[PDB]
Amino acid sequence: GSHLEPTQLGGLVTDQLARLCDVARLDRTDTETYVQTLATSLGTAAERSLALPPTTATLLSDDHTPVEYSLAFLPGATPALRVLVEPGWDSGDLAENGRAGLRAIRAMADRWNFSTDQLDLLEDLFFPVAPAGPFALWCALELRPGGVPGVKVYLNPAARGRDRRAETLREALDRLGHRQAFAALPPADDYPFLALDLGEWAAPRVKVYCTHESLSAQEAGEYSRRDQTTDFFHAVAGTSTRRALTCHSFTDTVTGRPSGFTLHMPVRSYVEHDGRARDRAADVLRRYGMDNDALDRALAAVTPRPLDDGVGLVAYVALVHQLGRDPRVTVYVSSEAYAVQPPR
Ligand SMILES: Cc1ccc2c(C[C@H](N)C(=O)O)c[nH]c2c1
Ligand SMILES: CC(C)=CCSP(=O)(O)OP(=O)(O)O
Repeated sequence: GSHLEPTQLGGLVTDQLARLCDVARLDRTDTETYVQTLATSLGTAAERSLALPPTTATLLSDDHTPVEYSLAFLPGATPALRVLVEPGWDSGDLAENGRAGLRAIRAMADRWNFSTDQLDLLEDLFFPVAPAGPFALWCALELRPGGVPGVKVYLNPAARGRDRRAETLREALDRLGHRQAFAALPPADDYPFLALDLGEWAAPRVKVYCTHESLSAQEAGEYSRRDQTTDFFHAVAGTSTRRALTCHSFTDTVTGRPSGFTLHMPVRSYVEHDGRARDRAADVLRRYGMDNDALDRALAAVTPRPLDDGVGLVAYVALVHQLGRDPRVTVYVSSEAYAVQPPR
């Protein structure tokens, strides 16, 4: 059973997650495992009344809910479900938020038998005494059949100050052995996140994110190593330049070449309401042979509201390229535990 009430933050988000697990076709056992895992990862936030303000005005979501969902669509397959959480959100300041986030990762490492050595190598870079914002630690869980999730940790290159973003990222990559990865990154306006895969890997796997304030479709296609990336840009943007995020995945330390590239488009910034955002995402999924029906079921799993009564439920749509795999489209879906942003 559940110790949580629908008037508590953890009750709302576990209800959403359980419904999403059904869309992802997870059985009852894995569903129970992952719903409890989400509640545990939130710590004391799970029991917090939704009538109180969000404890932390987090960047994780627009209304400051410390949870966001995503669905990864491959051609002809049921989408894979992931959840992003801020384990330290119910803390009083950024330093304690980071401490609690690391405690949560360590608990997961013990439970599922993986090492935090590669994350431990970086602690002084990402968890200084008086950290700068905008966040300290997020955790993404891939909710895999079987009940053992994939774990990724998201870290803040600005933790030692905005002026040290590149210094922190470059030193982190060097410590991980990725001494040629920084040279492969495109010009950028920010390095908002560094993500580390945690699990059964003898060498670090890292994802570097770059913000582009004024990306064009042509530049997006250039950065992708093309034609599918430019078409995706236009399909999601509704189009000369747009704000977007790229990420660059490095899975070997030898070449300095990325093995993956993702273009993330904040569709919530381009449309009047979520009906329009759903329409663009649905058309992209359908054109690539993906499970567009499952997208509609996922939105209904999260909230019963009419899509045109707000914007931001569909937060981002991304096109993921990875050597050796078919392209995937990821749709990011907000929890809206605290507020619905009004239509434009
Ligand atoms: C592809 C993507 C990019 C950024 C984010 C954030 C941080 C914040 N909400 C933002 O939009 O910058 C949460 N989930 C994301 C997913
Ligand atoms: C930027 C944030 C918070 C999340 C991006 S989604 P992700 O990194 O989990 O996507 P993949 O690991 O590439 O499947």
